[PDB]
Amino acid sequence: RATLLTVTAPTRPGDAGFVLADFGAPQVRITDLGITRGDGVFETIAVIDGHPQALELHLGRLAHSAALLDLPEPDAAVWREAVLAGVADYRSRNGDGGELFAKLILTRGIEGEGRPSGWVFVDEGEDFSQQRLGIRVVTLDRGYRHDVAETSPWLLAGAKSLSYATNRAAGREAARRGADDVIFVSSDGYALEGPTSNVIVLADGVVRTPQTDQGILAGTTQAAVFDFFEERGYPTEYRRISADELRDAEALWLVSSVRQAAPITALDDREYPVDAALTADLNAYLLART
Amino acid sequence: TRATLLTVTAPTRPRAAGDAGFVLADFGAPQVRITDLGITRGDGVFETIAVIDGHPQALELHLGRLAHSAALLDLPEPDAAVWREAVLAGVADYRSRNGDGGELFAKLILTRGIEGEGRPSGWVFVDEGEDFSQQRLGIRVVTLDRGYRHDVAETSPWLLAGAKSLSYATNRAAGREAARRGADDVIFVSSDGYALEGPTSNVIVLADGVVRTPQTDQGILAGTTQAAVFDFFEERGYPTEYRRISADELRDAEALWLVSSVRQAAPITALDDREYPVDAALTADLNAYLLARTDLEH
Ligand SMILES: Nc1cccc(C(=O)O)c1
Repeated sequence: RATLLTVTAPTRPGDAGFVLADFGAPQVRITDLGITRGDGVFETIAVIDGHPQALELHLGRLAHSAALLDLPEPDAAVWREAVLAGVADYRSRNGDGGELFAKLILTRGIEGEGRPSGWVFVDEGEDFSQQRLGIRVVTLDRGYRHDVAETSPWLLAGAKSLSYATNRAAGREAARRGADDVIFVSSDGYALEGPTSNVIVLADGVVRTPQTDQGILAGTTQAAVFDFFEERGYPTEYRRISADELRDAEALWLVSSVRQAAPITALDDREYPVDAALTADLNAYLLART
Repeated sequence: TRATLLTVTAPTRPRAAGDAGFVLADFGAPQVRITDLGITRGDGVFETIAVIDGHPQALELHLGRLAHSAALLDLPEPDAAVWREAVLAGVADYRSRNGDGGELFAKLILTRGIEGEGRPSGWVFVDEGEDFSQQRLGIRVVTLDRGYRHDVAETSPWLLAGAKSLSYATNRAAGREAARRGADDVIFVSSDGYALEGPTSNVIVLADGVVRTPQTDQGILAGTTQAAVFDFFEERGYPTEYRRISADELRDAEALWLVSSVRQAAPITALDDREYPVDAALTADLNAYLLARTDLEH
């Protein structure tokens, strides 16, 4: 059901540079540095009614993530055509239908070959209908200071890397606390991001989000959230947001490409009011864009 | 292919005779599904084990630590008897095809599995090790900020500190940073200034006739090689000590080693461009002890 493409020309030093492969058969060598060391980057792109959302920003961020890990530069033209070909292959077979997504995976390759690996696959996504009406959240220490990306770039803060064990570990801690998700806080007390998403704060009538140089991802959904609010007439701001400001905010959301906007009903067990109509308009906009 | 690969089909506790829990597979062919959480999320644990003269070194310690890493990641308990059997069968198959000769290694990989499926994945492969003869004579090292407080394992267990996980992108990034500075390896230093470990090794400190190593609740691995290194030094009358070692104390050390299963003991010639003496005979004796310890057990 899922479409998988192998990307045979993923990076820059009439061949398409990618081939269809069997999603249900093994495809990665046991010594691919992507699995023995989590040494790669990825992007997840939502595909709504056959259109990839924020395609160019996603491809640019793949290059940015690759650069942070000293990977070779991704061949934008090939990755672009592979996303489009995989969506086209999925829709032809499974027809039109629900929300889809394309996942791009780029690794340093089989150990010892100096030849990076790449895959794109396209599948139907998990159902987020409930999560888009509300989620509970806890804050968790991320260990790093908010300025790691300036002092210590070998820690890869702000790279969308394959090494997400700790991100997953954060989800499990949240579930043990009855929560659905996490907002990370830096060791010096600043709100950062979620394990798979960015945080949006409505406070003092302003739509805020932690500045993107604090070792976090510049979210593509977050940027689109800002366009929504700016056109609707809210002011928007990139800021350093302390842990305390978080709990004093009027309202909160986690946002990301596939789930879109998920409003926070509780943060660390303190309740927050969810404006159902405002969030519904937000998610309608996020789902309908370009 | 030269290397041996075993698929572990019963990696974890929740069997018919004839089902050992593992079967040979082609190391040269693709083996992992693209949605295995081991590659999409680096969500798994691993062990690397030196195999000297047909024998895996410290096999039970490694298996114990596989389980400990598994537990830190909320994975199910690895079936120690399947993994043990899998490693020995792998060593056996490698040697029956390739003969003996040479230092080998076995690598154990355990992941949360194909996503949506609730079934961990597991693999073992055996292959010839990298030539470390030069590094065993000396390496240049630099100190790099790890970003964590020495105590993150106590306060923040979701940060997986002290787990041997597949999410090693940063450990590799540290090596690339050291190479930029013309160095071979890295000693991590915590936010609060404590010597921790290397991205793939543990740190041994000689100072004032005492052999020390950072104590292993500081969000670091308890190294199987470090334990064998303590055995060597105690046998020669050195006192050994686990403790907190500030980055300052590390500079004032008389000698330093990075130790790990495959490279064994690599003596440090320079740390952040400060020179350190290397006792070539004592280190050669250390490596000879480290290479020969498992023969005793058999
Ligand atoms: N590269 C290499 C070296 C030796 C043997 C083989 C093999 O296929 O047996 C391969």
